[PDB]
Amino acid sequence: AQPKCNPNLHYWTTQDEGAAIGAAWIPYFGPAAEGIYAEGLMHNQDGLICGLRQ
Repeated sequence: AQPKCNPNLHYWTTQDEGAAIGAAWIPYFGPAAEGIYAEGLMHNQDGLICGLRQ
């Protein structure tokens, strides 16, 4: 399992939910603020994740 180094990713199952990609030059406010910002608490996270451990 992971080494417990993820940010939040509590709104998206787990997969990179805005973990720097945007999948449409939109990682800026794509799945990070495409209505997500409404979270106004933390759901607007990114999703760094070490990937395994580093």
